[PDB]
Amino acid sequence: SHMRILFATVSEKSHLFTMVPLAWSLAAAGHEVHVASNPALTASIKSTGLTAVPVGKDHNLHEMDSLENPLSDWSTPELDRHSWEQVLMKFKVSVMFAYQTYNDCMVHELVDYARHWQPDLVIWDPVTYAGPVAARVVGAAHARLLWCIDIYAKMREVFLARLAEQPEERREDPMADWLGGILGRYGHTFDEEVVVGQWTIDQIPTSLQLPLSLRRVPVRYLPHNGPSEIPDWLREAPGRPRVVLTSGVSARAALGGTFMPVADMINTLGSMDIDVVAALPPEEVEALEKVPANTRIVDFVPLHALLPGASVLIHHGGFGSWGTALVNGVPQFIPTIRYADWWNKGTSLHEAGAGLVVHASELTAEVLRESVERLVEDASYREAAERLREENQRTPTPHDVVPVIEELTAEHGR
Amino acid sequence: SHMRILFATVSEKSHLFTMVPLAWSLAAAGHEVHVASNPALTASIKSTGLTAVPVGKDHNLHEMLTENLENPLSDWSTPELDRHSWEQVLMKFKVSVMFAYQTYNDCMVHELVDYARHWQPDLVIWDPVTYAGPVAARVVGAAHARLLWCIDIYAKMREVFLARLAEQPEERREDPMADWLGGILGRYGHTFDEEVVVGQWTIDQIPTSLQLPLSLRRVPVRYLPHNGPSEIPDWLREAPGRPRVVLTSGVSARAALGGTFMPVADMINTLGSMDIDVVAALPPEEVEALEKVPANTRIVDFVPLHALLPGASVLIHHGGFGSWGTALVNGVPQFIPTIRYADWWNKGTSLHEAGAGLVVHASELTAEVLRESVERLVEDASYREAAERLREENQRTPTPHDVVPVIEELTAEHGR
Ligand SMILES: O=c1ccn([C@@H]2O[C@H](COP(=O)(O)OP(=O)(O)O)[C@@H](O)[C@H]2O)c(=O)[nH]1
Ligand SMILES: O=c1ccn([C@@H]2O[C@H](COP(=O)(O)OP(=O)(O)O)[C@@H](O)[C@H]2O)c(=O)[nH]1
Repeated sequence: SHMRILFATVSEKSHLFTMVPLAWSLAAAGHEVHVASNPALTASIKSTGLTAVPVGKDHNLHEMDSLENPLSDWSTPELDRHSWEQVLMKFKVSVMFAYQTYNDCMVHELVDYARHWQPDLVIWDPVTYAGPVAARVVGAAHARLLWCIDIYAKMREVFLARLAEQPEERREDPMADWLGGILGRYGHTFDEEVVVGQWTIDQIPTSLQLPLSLRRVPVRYLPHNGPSEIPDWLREAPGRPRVVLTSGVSARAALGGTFMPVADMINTLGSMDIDVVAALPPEEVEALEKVPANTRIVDFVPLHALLPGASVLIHHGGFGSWGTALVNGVPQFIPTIRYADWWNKGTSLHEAGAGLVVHASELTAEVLRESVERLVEDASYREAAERLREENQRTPTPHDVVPVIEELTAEHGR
Repeated sequence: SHMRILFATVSEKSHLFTMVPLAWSLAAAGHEVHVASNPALTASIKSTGLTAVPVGKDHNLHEMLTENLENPLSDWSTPELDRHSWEQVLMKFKVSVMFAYQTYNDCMVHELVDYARHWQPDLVIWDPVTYAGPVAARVVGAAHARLLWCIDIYAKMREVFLARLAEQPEERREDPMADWLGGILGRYGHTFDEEVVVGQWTIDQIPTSLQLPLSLRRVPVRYLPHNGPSEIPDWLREAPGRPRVVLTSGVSARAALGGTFMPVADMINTLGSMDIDVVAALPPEEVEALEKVPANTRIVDFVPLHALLPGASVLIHHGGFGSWGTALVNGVPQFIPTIRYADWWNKGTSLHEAGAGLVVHASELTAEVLRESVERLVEDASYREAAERLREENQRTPTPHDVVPVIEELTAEHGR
């Protein structure tokens, strides 16, 4: 029964943190769990309590005004919106620009480590395609662990439907060329399961997730927001609506610097009859004249500690914020762009009546003020958020899915 | 069913690390887990992935220990009726309460009670000398249980104490633990109960065969190594070529054995003359006071014992649970030169009697004993065989995962 389990993620702390509860659930059941990424992530892994395995070298994706253009927009992965050439082009661009940059810097070293350590199971972040390659080379079972509304597997479904419509001579697959190429050098074939896993462990509540033909194991999202301590000032319950605003390095590197500044956001919120807590990086802190009387500025505060009894979370649609607000039943305001699943994170809540999404480009002082007022005053938002909270709470925990993962590993692995 | 669970530990990283797998098992089942200690431990807690709650102020225990560890009154290694008059066992409780338990706990107990009042945990899980924990629990009606890294000399010495107490006339009955903890509880309007001394139940990481039998509700749990923040270095891939021998000296080793006995530099030189591969984990001051490094020896600041000990032949250490337990789950024979401090001697003796390892008093350690002991643990296969039986015993114990529902049921039974 006792397994070696290799977690693999691209070098994003935000992605890593989504994997920590499941990793610990498996370790707590007696399995050995190692987490592999590029050296830049080693320090972050080590502060999760989990054993880090540095692999390969660091990449230049972070250096490479905003990241929204039609070819990077996977927010509406629908047949009706994709000709063959459109979906093919999306796979070509995503493979060349994102997936290869994230993964090629470490894939061979990951295959090597897998050969040495011989994991029974590899659990991979959904864009960490180095993971299933390494698994397949050593015959390990492997599964995606999702932080995402599954635009990746859904766009792939669209892609395969269009591929099947093409004459044989015009059939082309950038994912098969890339991953099949690497697998070929180790004497292995490509299979579609290297793209979507042998199964999918999904932290997204079923009602908000795109329906797909996958072996799907739902698991409850449990907040992990990185290294955290409870400050003294949390004891003071607020006395009026508490509104939390997070801008990270994700926010800035992707939204750019072209839209409404955080300084204007603070000033708007500073005029309102609310308590404001703003988690800001040191550059956006300095670039800021006066701090309003109703506002506290922090470098970091643990969202899981802060969001109980909060009224609103304002953020860009990353899963840590989205999920932590969701489990606390806090309405969310998501001014964002069509990058990764961020727009879907916003629209899913918008359609459910649990929060508000707006395009970052349309954000003004008036929209900010009115949106916050609406999420505080209109009780239908809290009620819809509370239904989603309850849906998450009905989902089996990491603990509960451990035996399922054990059985699936026995079935699919060597 | 969803619980708030407060872990409480004295500010020792070695103690904290023993609690991490159970804490994560409970978090993985959907419960909220916070870990409280003095501010000095905050950084250590944060690197476990668990949420830290700094409480109270730091204490001076380490300064008072170094400025003054093994004497008859601090020796709880043989907690037996036959070796304790009333006056002997009373004196042991008086000194341990005044010197160790109060120093560790009084600096944070009131702030811990305050936090418990605010947060309202359903359950408090406490390190076995962190008596602030059960006080805070009792004040808010939380269920509470000890989580043991120790051969349970604490509860066994208490049993001896209570047997002798019962033999005294009622006017001569005196209990330093009841005075101390009952005093604090009294200020919050609560009574003392014996369950604040041994918990409502005991979650025990020591294999049953090596643990002292007691009148406790006992929940055995498998020890899973956690050795602090860790990564796998490249040089581990190289399987060894000859017996690998690992030596740890920590700041526990130094502060408690500190400077009467065979120096670490002499230990390195002895091992340096043998046909072995040596890895020595040493603090930065031990490293400086060292002329040459032998050819067969690698010196590290830190290396994860869970990664290092598979295939290793011997671990040499002072009897701390992290080392003991991690060697045990890897079936690695142990050589334990140590003193009668905490349960360290029992950690050594337990393995010695089982034929799985060797213990010697630190004061008797020479180059010849070191060399001969290592040779014996490498060459005589009966050591590996006995170690392997203990490994198998641990492996038959239910995991943290498996005991989660037991802890849930016990909390429902005993709590609010
Ligand atoms: O003050 C803060 C800032 C961030 N976070 C969490 O830390 C992680 C980082 O997420 P994000 O997507 O913002 O990316 P980052 O730029 O922090 O890498 C997520 O769990 C956030 O919700 C938090 O708990 N408190
Ligand atoms: O190189 C090292 C040094 C220590 N440890 C572990 O770190 C923890 C703390 O060490 P110890 O019990 O020696 O006491 P300390 O010296 O840290 O007080 C235990 O799990 C040890 O077994 C380890 O894995 N590798």
